[PDB]
Amino acid sequence: RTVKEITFDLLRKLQVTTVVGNPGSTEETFLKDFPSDFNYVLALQEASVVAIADGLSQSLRKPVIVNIHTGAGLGNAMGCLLTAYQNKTPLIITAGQQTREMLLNEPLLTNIEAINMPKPWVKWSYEPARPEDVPGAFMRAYATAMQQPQGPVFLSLPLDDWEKLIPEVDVARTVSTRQGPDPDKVKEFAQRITASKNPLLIYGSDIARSQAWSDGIAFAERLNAPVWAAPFAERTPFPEDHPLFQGALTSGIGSLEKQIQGHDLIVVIGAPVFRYYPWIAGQFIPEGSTLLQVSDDPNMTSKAVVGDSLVSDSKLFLIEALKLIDQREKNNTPQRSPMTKEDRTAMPLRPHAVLEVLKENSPKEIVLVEECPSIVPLMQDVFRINQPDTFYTFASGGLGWDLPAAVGLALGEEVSGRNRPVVTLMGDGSFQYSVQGIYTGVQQKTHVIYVVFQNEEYGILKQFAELEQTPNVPGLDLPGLDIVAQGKAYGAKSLKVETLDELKTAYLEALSFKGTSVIVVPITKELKPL
Amino acid sequence: MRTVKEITFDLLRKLQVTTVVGNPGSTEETFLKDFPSDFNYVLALQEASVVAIADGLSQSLRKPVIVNIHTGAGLGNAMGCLLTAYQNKTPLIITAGQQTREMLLNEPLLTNIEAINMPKPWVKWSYEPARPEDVPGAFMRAYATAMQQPQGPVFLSLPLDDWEKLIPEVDVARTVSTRQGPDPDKVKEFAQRITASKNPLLIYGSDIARSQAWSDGIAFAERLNAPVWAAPFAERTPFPEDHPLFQGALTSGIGSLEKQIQGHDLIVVIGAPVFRYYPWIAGQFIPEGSTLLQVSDDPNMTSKAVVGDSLVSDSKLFLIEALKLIDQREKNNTPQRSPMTKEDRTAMPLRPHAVLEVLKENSPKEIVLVEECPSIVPLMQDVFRINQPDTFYTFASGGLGWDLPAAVGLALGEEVSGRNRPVVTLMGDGSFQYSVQGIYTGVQQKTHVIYVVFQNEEYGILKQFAELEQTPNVPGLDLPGLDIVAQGKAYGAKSLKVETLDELKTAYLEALSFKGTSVIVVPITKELKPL
Amino acid sequence: MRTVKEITFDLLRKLQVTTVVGNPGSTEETFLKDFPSDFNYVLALQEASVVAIADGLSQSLRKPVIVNIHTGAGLGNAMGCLLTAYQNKTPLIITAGQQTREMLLNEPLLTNIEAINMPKPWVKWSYEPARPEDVPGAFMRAYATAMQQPQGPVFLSLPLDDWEKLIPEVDVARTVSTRQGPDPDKVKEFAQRITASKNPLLIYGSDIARSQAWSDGIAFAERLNAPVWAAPFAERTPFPEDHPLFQGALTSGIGSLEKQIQGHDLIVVIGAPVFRYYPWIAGQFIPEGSTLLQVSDDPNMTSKAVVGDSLVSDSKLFLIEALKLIDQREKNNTPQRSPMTKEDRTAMPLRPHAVLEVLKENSPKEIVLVEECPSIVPLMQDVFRINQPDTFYTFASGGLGWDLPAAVGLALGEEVSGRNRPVVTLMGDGSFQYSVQGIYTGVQQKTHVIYVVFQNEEYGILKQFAELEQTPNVPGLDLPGLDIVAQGKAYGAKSLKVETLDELKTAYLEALSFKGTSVIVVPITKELKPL
Ligand SMILES: Cc1ncc(C[n+]2csc(CCOP(=O)(O)OP(=O)(O)O)c2C)c(N)n1
Ligand SMILES: Cc1ncc(C[n+]2csc(CCOP(=O)(O)OP(=O)(O)O)c2C)c(N)n1
Ligand SMILES: Cc1ncc(C[n+]2csc(CCOP(=O)(O)OP(=O)(O)O)c2C)c(N)n1
Ligand SMILES: [Mg+2]
Ligand SMILES: [Mg+2]
Ligand SMILES: [Mg+2]
Repeated sequence: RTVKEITFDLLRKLQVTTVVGNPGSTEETFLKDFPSDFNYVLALQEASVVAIADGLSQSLRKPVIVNIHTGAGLGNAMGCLLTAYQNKTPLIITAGQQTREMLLNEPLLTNIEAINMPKPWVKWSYEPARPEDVPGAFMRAYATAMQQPQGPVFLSLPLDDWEKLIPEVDVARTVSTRQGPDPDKVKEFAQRITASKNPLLIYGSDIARSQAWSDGIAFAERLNAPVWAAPFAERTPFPEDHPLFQGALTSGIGSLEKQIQGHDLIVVIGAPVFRYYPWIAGQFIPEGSTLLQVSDDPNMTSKAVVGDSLVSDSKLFLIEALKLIDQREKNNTPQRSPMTKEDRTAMPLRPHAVLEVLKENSPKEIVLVEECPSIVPLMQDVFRINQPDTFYTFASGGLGWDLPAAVGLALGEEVSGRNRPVVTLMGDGSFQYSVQGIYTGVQQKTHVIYVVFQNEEYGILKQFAELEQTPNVPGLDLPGLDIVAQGKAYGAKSLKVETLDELKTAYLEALSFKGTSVIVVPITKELKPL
Repeated sequence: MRTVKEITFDLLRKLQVTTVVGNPGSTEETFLKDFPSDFNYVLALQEASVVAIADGLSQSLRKPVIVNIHTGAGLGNAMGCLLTAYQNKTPLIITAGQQTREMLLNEPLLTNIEAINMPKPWVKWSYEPARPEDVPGAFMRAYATAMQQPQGPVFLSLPLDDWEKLIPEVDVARTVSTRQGPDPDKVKEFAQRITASKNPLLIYGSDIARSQAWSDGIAFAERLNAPVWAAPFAERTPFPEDHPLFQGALTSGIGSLEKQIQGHDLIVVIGAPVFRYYPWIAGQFIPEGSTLLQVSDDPNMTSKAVVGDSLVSDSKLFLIEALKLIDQREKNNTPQRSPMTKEDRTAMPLRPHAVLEVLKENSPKEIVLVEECPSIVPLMQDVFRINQPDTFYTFASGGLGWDLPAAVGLALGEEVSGRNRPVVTLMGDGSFQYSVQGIYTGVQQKTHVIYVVFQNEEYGILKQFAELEQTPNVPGLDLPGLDIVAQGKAYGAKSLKVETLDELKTAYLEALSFKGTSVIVVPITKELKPL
Repeated sequence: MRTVKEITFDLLRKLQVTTVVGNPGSTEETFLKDFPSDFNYVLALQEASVVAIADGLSQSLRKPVIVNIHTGAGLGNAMGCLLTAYQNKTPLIITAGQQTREMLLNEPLLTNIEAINMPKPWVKWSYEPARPEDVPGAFMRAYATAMQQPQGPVFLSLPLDDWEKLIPEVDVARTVSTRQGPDPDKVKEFAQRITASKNPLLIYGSDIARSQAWSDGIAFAERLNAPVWAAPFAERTPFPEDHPLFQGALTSGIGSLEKQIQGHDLIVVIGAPVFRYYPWIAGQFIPEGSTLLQVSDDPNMTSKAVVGDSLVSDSKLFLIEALKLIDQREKNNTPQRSPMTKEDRTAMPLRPHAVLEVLKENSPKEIVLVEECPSIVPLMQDVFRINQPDTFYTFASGGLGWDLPAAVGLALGEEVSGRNRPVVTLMGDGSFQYSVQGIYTGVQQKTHVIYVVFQNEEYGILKQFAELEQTPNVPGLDLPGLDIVAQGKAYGAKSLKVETLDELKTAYLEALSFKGTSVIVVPITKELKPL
């Protein structure tokens, strides 16, 4: 049979039957007579292609294939590829390559030294040494991506390989997708925890990926210790209305340290130590304290700022550790403050008020995605996430990921059949990076609701300039954008609301409309402290 | 505040990494200034030997050893042995001096240009610290990266001017795990497959040696009463070779290995690649109708296996968990391997099997055995049936020039542990040349290492390959005119050539009684057995 | 159709690249099968020597030489000498066998994993052909890439199964330029600066040697009547060293070089980096008030210069064009360098300047001189004043282990050209060890090479550095217990130790009369002059 026929059969066996792509000449032999039992999802630009695939893969917990056009396409996708790598998403990135007949002399659209282009943001990058190896290379790509710590891989595929007649090969294999902790280390860590007087827990997003939500609750309740979310936790690791939950840690060395004072043992599960952002002088952890870290990614433990670490799937660790820790009595761990109420009469509208209007009109069953940097602490006050697989944002800080990722997550809602609407809180600046993603939402009829907070500026960059005392930075203002027209351009239901009652009406309408909507909300240019 | 150097050496003390194997240069002198008396510096004359000595020592001690070499020039000379350290999974911390930051931008003589890219793809991590302040922390990250499973070498490029800088005293010391266990769901799945199988066959690889799973591998095999084979090119003995269940070492062609494992429905590979093939011999990966399970501690190995269902795990952790889920089987007439054959000792020129027999029958119970004499491997496997852990060592990579210096490192390890076994090293005459300078370190350190050189005046195994693969008239396969006795003398070793098996016995016993480095040259037949 | 092998060898004939220096392995046997009689295969015992021999030969012939080594293991052993070939700008075609495409995907033993990345950053191009059909074309692209200015090595990874494939007969042979000239606008600008200067000073580097610009450099200097200095660490003589205008070799510190060139308003550097510094010596790049012009054939060199206005050009092409635009100047009392000093020959232990004088006064008019004895360089520069092109050679990189085997390659070149000059090689005892195996190739090929080993039982220049840079108590600087005579004997060379200057004279004259490889060991004082 042909390389193509055999390869698609392998993909059926692996149950990887979705291809998100933006086509080109070098991909046509792969896509020829695309089979009806596979799904091809078009996006208009490659950053959106990857991010859509990422959102879908996160939802389904299995690989999705990306198919993009040689070097030019891979290049457009590199920002979102970095983000997929940091999200630990097992994407199989494929790009067509010029025909082996001409490759040596590098004609137009040759992906020159292809394997080196996506470095350092893939687990493996490869261009098969012959057509006969293509199916085997897909199996190796799957195997590589799916073993812990999961992540994206890249295959460069010469266009002439697909039509080659080869004898059937049986390359299908299976692999493990988790590894457990060294039992000596679990005992060591448990001894430390048992001996501590006032432990504090910091949970990160490995807990979300590994489906350890309930195990994380059991562990925290066993200790009756305060729980914080690690700084810049991309996915909710702990129920945010639980009495033990304190909030999300700030992201400066000194600021985080101040937040965790008063505890002798700092126990970090499923997170880097630590995902800092601004520079704030200080000590990593309080004087007199010590720290333990669990991550499923040897890279994270290898570069931690402090502590004793072990490498483990978060769920397997939490299960093992639970067996060794005895129940502790209530210890008046504080309860976080109730949500505040913003002035809804202020004009221009204040973002906390906007968030409150969305929240009070939301069904329990939504997916919430966020890429609106300046309002994050306000969102954290208002949307207290209390279910798993509900909140998603990037692990990387790379703008242009969330808009298309929301479409991918919505596609996942249809595959699972759960069909929650995906409510996506977007900054006006962030909205621009991968604005083309809206088209895929409309064409695929995904239920996605974009709420755009229009302050006509890159707000968080002004918050930074304030904190770090860097005045007169250019390019921070965004006058003259018509975001409603942006929604209209790609066929979304799109409107601007000028009052909170209009917002409630537009939002309820969007919740009732099985399709993609854009709701633009003008807000104050004023900014809270970073 | 203290100097970068003082803080770094204090970290190394805390980490218990206090041996540096090196070949010095100008860019390393600021690192080596006032080298402290509680550390050991081991000089070797060329950088391939530097890395291999460190590799051998690190394998012996099961902790990192520091390599200190001279910028890009030194790193370059070391790259073959670094590839081998990577495939051995040895947690070496490779350091090379770099030109001073005062000049780096304009790349004066002996700048290691794009230093982080030079050792790729053969390190787990490569780095040049962004400031002197980061040097101690970079050593900690280097240690952490190297010591987490799957273990392996890392590289730091260190500008010479950093060492004398006064920097804030920051505590960078951390600890890490060095093992990861299996997914319990996968252990259950694998145990179910094993329990249901009619006639399972076990293939053990060297993860078992590194992870100290020797006894657990025996327990597992005895629980199943299944035949055990060593994986092809297993660098370190994974199973006692005189155990009734042990069948031998698998050959390294696809079709040849397949034929050896026929008659078994389930193939269970623990601690090995699937598979470390070498010659091209067409066939099927496993017998028609069979299926395969694989356990490796290295996700790279499982990701590229030719066949099977795999999981990633430390070998010891897997064997312990799996034992819990499998029931004892009755003896099932698993065959016993043939006794060692007896070569014709009357034949001249001397035959290597007889040479090996003479060494074996005169060896003490406790030796370390190292081998890099490719054409005699099957003969060695017949004669030296290794029945203790941490006894046999060779390269994982096939890169000649590793074993001669690695033997010195293993010997240094015997002195550190205090066990003090002699290291007997079986060397081909061609192989001996690649890193011949390593002998000097053996002599200078007074390591008890005995090199037995099998002199057939040829690259024998390449002629074996030329036959199997039908490539006549290949040049450069003959090695006339080498005086290997003189090579030993050149570096100060006890050195002599023996012409009879009685002379060999006398020389070998003498070398065993001499606490130092010896070379015994044995002329053998140029005739070669089949691959 | 014909086999990939037949077509490739036919291309190599057309390109006139018919020498292969190699160390064979299984993955190269299909390439070397039925090696043709009109090509020459030169065996060396270790891959650092393989590359350096090829480098020396390629420098002699001014065309590529093929290196054939064994997958990642062989390439690894060669990386230090490959770095050096790159900095020498030698157009070597480095080839390594790769595992068969039948198994490559699953990476069996001796796979060169990510082969194209291993030799980075030390090749102009690295490639593994996408199919057997592309192999001949890949050799053509390899040749083209290597031979275009700035010349340098390239790497091909060649799967063993490609060679026997029948492929369409396609004509892939092409030709390329090997030189590029200067922007005429920049020549005019530079000429104007030179003409306007009051007291210009010339610094010449080794591009002049490679580009055969010897006479053009003399014409240019005589036109200006300006003092000429050799750039620091000039690997090959750029100007006749007994010419009245020649001042000497510049020192290699920023502040020391600056002091040497004081008193001149315009510094004109032709065919050199600006500058190849080594020790850190603080100061200004050029004297206050002066300005600098630079010509190099390598855009990398001009891109990273510490100072000046530069242009990229072949040295010969620039010198020819510039000569046209500059007027003759009158003699301006440019000083004449001091005559060679005369060392005390009565002193014992023997002093290296006296040893050098004895070699010089007994040397024939036509020799090739190679040097890798770091501590004696200034003494050599005083004694051996090179006054002919293509006579003196050393490394551009400072990587020890290059010169010993490179001497063999230079000797092979003397036989190819037919000129047959003896190659006299001045070696330190430490330096001698790195690639000692190279001697074997000299002996086996019967090259006329005379190694004079300066034995001070130490890494002398590292002690000089420890003094200048105040790093006491550095370990590994002493080299007791080496029998270098035995090293020569080991590889079949004429070998002896001399204890007096009269014995040295006798041994040296004998080696000059013996068409083969000799080693002469000369014990010298351990005392060391200042850097
Ligand atoms: C691809 C990419 N480009 C630039 C940035 C830098 N960046 C971080 S926040 C930010 C401004 C976001 O502005 P907006 O989306 O309008 O949200 P706001 O802060 O105003 O609420 C920018 C440009 C980035 N993180 N990623
Ligand atoms: C660094 C390196 N260069 C070349 C090879 C290829 N090679 C494999 S076996 C071999 C010959 C070994 O000869 P010898 O040590 O004399 O052993 P014999 O086969 O004669 O017993 C060679 C050159 C290699 N494996 N590694
Ligand atoms: C491959 C390599 N390793 C180490 C060095 C560092 N190095 C420079 S000079 C030198 C000593 C040379 O000693 P020797 O050849 O005996 O000459 P001497 O200085 O005693 O005259 C060393 C080890 C180097 N330049 N290249
Ligand atoms: Mg904004
Ligand atoms: Mg041999
Ligand atoms: Mg010396």
